Amino acid sequence: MSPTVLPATQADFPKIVDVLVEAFANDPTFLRWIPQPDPGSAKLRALFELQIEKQYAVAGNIDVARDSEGEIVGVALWDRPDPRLVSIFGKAAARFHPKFPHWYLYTVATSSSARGTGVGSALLNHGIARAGDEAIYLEATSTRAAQLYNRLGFVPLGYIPSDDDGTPELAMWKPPAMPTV
Amino acid sequence: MSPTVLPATQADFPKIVDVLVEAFANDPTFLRWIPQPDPGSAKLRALFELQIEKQYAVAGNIDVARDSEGEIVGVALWDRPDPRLVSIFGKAAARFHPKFPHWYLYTVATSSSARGTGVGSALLNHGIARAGDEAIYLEATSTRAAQLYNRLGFVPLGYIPSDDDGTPELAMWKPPAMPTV
Repeated sequence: MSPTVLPATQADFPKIVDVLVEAFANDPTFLRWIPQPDPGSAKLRALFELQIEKQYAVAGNIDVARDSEGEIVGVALWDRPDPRLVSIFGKAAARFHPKFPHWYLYTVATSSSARGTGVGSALLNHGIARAGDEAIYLEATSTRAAQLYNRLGFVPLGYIPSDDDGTPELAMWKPPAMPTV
Repeated sequence: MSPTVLPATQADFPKIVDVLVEAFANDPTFLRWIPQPDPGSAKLRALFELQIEKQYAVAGNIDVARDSEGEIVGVALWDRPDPRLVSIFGKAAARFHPKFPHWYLYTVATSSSARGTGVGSALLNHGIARAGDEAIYLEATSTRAAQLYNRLGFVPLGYIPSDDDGTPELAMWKPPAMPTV
């Protein structure tokens, strides 16, 4: 009885942001962009609200996983193949993505309460099935995660250099289907 | 009794260029860069002489395959991980290579006389063994070639857009070894 995955609806956006914030409140991957301290993760929260509203809701895919009690216990943000920022950063804005069409798995987050439930796996399987014959890029934040993604058909590209920051991320690629003939 | 592969020596450079020219004299991949007509493939010849002299001999690897009679029947040009041009083009000079360290297989050429001999396979196997745990990029010029490279562990990245030119090339990647632990 693994969680069930569907596209988000607008009514779900508050909980979705709550889940992202809980997952990433102490993650170096996000802390590096947001000036610290960030009491109550308020600036991180604003970042996620903006990304959902102006990027993922619009031109991407937002998947949610729900448990058997109906609550959202995970979220994934995907990009498809192809002012308020002064308040979050006081300044941001690709380069290591291969220059070929691909899906991008930006983030996958699981509620603390739902750790060890197969939430992340259900999300990835959903997104991989949607991607089908097309390619996927992601950046794995641990060797453990990299090994999970490798078992799902991602091959390594290499490590992205980090300044200031924690573990270098391992860029990975799930290739597109080979040409039939 | 497949051909045997070793690094080239300077004494071999004339024959190496002869082999490249014979292989590529009518190849759209090269014809697109060189102003036509090119009587006797003289400008193409000059290009290969310059690439060997100033790039591959210096900072790369040049492999040759020899047959049982001792003659060079194939050549491969590899880049390692990291004025006269007015005479060739009347203007040249990366972008689709992933931004991670890799070997690049620039060209593999087989003598006409040695077609169907396993020359290309011997060259690739040699270069793959040298590359070991490291990544390799190449651009395959047919689906047939792409399938050969896929069987040697290359995965597709995607097609590179061509202007003026024949078959789009299929960029491919042989991944580096996954991290041990």
